[PDB]
Amino acid sequence: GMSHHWGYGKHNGPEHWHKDFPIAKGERQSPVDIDTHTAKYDPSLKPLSVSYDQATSLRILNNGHAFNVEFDDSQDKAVLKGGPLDGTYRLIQFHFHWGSLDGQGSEHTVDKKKYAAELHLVHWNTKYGDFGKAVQQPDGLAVLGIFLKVGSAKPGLQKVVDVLDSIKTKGKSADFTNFDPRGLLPESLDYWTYPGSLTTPPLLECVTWIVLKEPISVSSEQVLKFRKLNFNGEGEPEELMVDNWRPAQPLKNRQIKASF
Ligand SMILES: NS(=O)(=O)c1ccc(C(=O)N2CCc3cc(O)c(O)cc3[C@H]2c2ccccc2)cc1
Ligand SMILES: [Zn+2]
Repeated sequence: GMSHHWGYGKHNGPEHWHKDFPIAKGERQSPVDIDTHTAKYDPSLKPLSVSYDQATSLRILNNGHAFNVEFDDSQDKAVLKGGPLDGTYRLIQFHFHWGSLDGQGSEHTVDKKKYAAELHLVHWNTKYGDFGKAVQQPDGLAVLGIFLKVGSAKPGLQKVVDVLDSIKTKGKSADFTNFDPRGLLPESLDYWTYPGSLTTPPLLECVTWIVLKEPISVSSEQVLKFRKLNFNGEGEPEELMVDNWRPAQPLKNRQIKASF
């Protein structure tokens, strides 16, 4: 990806991605708008299982598109299973997408409603051995999406907010151990699910999306700190990292299922 130049600007944004990543106009692209009235309850959907008790965070990195909190996935620790998933998916990293204003920022939408941000907890199917091989499979990844709305502060997120000053620009990373992702989950695990893809290039169609119905609340100060990050690297013209979200894509031949 040393030649990648896609971004979220006017000249390299989502509308341009298809030129280097033709799958952008594929049959199962993400994100999508979740029409709550069209989504059908699926009684066969088993309960979702989120086991982050042994999660081991290692580092936080500004990759120029977002910031990723990375976990040690060399062992079966933080895993996602159940729900529409068959097998075990291991947590590798989480990141967010947010806007320049509270009225936008999420990638998925609910009845066209846009949230201030969206958290993505990325997991890969252990039957494929590693992340690189998993992304080449239709059921290689499971991403748990959680909407963020602005209101009361999320205590469990503050540790992330305070370390952002150390990774302001692209390429910067910082030690980030002992962070518990369980502090970022809402109370309920009710969710919608559908087959889709990564929302950033290479836009591979390797994701089973599980989007929680209940958003979490974060404070205006917390999201404000997110908006102080930079897309550019150190010593380059300052480009605030905001609106790093891809808009809803055509649902096409897909059905969104509800666990409730
Ligand atoms: N938004 S999302 O669909 O949840 C998503 C999931 C995984 C990833 C991811 O973990 N990686 C690795 C880091 C990376 C760096 C880039 O510059 C980039 O353009 C994409 C990624 C993706 C990635 C996924 C699959 C193959 C290669 C890279 C990114 C986004
Ligand atoms: Zn994402």
